[PDB]
Amino acid sequence: SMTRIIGGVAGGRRIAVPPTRPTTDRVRESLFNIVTARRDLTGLAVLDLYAGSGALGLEALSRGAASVLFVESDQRSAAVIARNIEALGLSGATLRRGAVAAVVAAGTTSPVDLVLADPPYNVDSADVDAILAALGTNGWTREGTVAVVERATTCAPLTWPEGWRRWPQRVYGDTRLELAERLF
Ligand SMILES: Nc1ncnc2c1ncn2[C@@H]1O[C@H](C[C@@H](N)CC[C@H](N)C(=O)O)[C@@H](O)[C@H]1O
Repeated sequence: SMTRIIGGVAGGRRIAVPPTRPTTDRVRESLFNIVTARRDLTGLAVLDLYAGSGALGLEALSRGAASVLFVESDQRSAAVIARNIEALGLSGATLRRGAVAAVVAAGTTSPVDLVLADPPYNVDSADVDAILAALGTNGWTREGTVAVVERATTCAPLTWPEGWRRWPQRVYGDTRLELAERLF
C-alpha cells in the first residue's frame, strides 16, 4: 500500500514507507484539511515527532510550510525519511535521529507553529501526556501553536495540560485524532 503526498506542490508524488504501522491516507488528508482550514501553512515551522516515513511532515512541506524538523529514533526509518525528502526535492527539511522524549526534553530557543506526533503503540498515553506538557515549557510552543496526535482507539486518550484549548476529537476507522492549540 504505497502512499503518496495528498496536496501541495508535491501532490500525487509517491513516497516510501518502512516495514512499522503507518498512517492511512484518509487520516492524512483529513488532518491537513482540518489544520489548513484554520491556519495557512506557508511560512510555518513544523515539528514531526515519531516521523516514521516522514509522510506528515513531507505533506506540510508540500503545502508551503517553511521548515519541518523530523524526529525519529529508528535508523532504517530515518533513512526512509531522507530518501523521501530527496525524491520530493523540497527545501526546509531537517532530520534529527534520536529519542523523541529525549529531544523534546532538551528544549529549544525557537518555537514551532505545528507539532505532528504519531507515537507507536509501545508508548503509553500518560508518557505522551508528559511530552505535551514539555512542549509548552521547553520552548517548542508559542501562542497559537497547534498540536496534533494520532493514536489507536485502543489507546487511552490524552490528558492535555493547562494552556491548551482542545479542538474537536476525530475518529477514522480505528484511529483517533486529537488536536489542541496553545493559549499563552
Ligand atoms: N522514542 C522514539 N523516538 C522517535 N521515534 C520512535 C520512538 N519510538 C518509536 N519510534 C518510531 O516512530 C515511528 C511511529 C510510526 N507509527 C510513525 C508513522 C509515520 N507517522 C508514518 O505514517 O509514516 C516508528 O517509526 C518508530 O520506529
